Amino acid sequence: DPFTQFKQTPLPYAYDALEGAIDAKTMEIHYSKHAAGYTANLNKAIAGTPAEKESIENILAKVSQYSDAVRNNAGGHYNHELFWSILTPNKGTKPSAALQKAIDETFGSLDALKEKINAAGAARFGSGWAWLIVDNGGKLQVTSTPNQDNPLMDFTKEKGTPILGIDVWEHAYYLRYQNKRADYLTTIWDVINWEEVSARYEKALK
Amino acid sequence: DPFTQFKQTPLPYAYDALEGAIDAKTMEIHYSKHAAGYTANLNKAIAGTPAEKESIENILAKVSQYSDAVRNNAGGHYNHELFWSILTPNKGTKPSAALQKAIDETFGSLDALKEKINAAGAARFGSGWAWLIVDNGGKLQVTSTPNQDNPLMDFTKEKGTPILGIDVWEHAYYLRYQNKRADYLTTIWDVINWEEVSARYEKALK
Ligand SMILES: [Mn+2]
Ligand SMILES: [Mn+2]
Repeated sequence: DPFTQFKQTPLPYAYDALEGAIDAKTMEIHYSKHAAGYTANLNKAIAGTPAEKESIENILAKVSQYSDAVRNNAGGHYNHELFWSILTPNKGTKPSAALQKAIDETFGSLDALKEKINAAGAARFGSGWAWLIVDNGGKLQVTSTPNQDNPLMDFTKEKGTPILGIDVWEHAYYLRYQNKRADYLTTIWDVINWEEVSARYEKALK
Repeated sequence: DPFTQFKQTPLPYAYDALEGAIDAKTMEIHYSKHAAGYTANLNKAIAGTPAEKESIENILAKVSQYSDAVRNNAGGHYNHELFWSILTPNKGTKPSAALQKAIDETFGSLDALKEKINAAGAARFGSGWAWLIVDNGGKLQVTSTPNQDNPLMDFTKEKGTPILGIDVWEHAYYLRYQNKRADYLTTIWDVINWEEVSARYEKALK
């Protein structure tokens, strides 16, 4: 149906494409059950409200005006859409010159950034997300959020434009890693698409 | 070491005893990794604090006064301890007469209570627990809480003594049920120990 307000973007690789870090069964369920549900429930939650014809970014920026169903599903739809875009089967991507310079000046090195994101992801108690965001004015920051909340939402304390998000809900890693969230975090770097992260950085700075 | 403040209680059944409903691998990881970690981290978090020699119920009743590490791990330890006790491989347990009468007057029947708990468990967005409690007026209530929070904590909205708790963190059901939380909740009734729930109800009323 072309007329639904929000749609999932088709995955740009096969479910088994990310097997260097994420099992195929998880990819299938995570995309076709969890993420699909957020999209469908978002379209239902906004129907008949002032969010009905708003962009996802505008819904998130005003999300406290709306129901909890709008918050949770707007978050879930945005977050998962971003997540698929920042994964790739193509090994060896790296930050753009501009992003690498910013990472090095702000954290010291790519390894230092990864360590900070790993720690943020590990420290998120319960369900949530780890993020790299660009704050207003352009500074990179690492944060985490609960459940499907994100850095675009009006009440989130550390606000900014996400350029990388990593899902630390247990559904994202339990089939392959069970309790070992730290091993998921260490391994997922092998499938992070730094070209997409860099494109999002470029767009955030405009 | 007998002198640690908190210890795990061994299970009253084998890891594989609940296979009608919960896989052996989940039982083992859930007990020996997740729950063991809450107990160990609780002991560390209270050390050198005013919680150090308090009973678990007294730590919970003042939990707003302590660190997140105390809150999250005191809840986690309590909740899991209770959980293992309310599971059994012995089929066909039933509520005591006193508990059955209260269930029937409050909910209508045992099926109606199960439906209410199943709905509370499904509606808990993110990680958490569904509960049957005896409130401060001696009445039964069904609730849910986020993360490792529970009805003994001073900041929980619906306070009371838990007599039954069901874990709806994804680690509790993902290996067998994946996204189908509702199927886990339907099935777990097959291994609920209503004799222990009834014992906890009798104690709460005293
Ligand atoms: Mn997810
Ligand atoms: Mn658990």
